[PDB]
Amino acid sequence: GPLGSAWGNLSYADLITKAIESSAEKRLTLSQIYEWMVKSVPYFKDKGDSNSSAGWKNSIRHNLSLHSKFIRVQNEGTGKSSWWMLNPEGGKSGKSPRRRAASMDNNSKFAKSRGRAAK
Repeated sequence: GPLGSAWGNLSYADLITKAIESSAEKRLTLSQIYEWMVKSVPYFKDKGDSNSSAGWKNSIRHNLSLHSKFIRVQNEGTGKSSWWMLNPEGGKSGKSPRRRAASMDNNSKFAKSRGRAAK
């Protein structure tokens, strides 16, 4: 029959869900879900334009607002970016791997000051 590659057609809800599942914490903020789609789906990568973002981001927010499987967690303090995750009882648990991150460097060596060059 037809189709022999890819996932066929994953809905917005499925992609949002996969982003959350892909996270080690099983929860993601809206910005993280956006980044996951840009890196995971070439369609959303191509549509990553600033103006296109209007419909891009609104559709995710609409799907999240259905709340059938999506739940929302407050954050530890800087709660402007709430967490979005899957209902845990409304699913099964799993574990996503982790990897190394961060680095450290420095671009300074001396201070700059001058004065008292007189008697």
